[PDB]
Amino acid sequence: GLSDGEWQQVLNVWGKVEADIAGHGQEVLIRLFTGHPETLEKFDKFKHLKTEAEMKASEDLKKHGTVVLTALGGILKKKGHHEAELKPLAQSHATKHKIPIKYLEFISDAIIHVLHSKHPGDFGADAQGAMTKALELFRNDIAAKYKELGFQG
Repeated sequence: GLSDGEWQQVLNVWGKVEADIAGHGQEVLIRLFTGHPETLEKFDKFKHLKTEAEMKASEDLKKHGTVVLTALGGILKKKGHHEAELKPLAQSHATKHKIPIKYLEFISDAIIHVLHSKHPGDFGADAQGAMTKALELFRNDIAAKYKELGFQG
């Protein structure tokens, strides 16, 4: 788990995200899709996006970014008491969306990258450590649910 102090860092960082949730979510998704093109293929509604310019110009992608980070934010605000939020998310992504767990590692790295890119010098080592632990906890709890389902992807 995270300590009190670690959760406080996570949620302080998350205030950065919340000041521009769509812009952060867009940049996270673009980072994921350009670094790991296999991820894009899982999105029927973004798989038409051929270039980063088109990605950056898609208003639906920005909208989706808000959906994604709102769901994550609400989970992080539970400080690990997230079973009801996180179970359905896990099950949806294993059964419907067919998303390998590995893709949660990719997006965790993307979030760290984007935070440094948008907040250079304002995402220090303690904050990074705390956010990394929270994203590990998130994916670890999703992986437990994937194991229940047998789901590899």
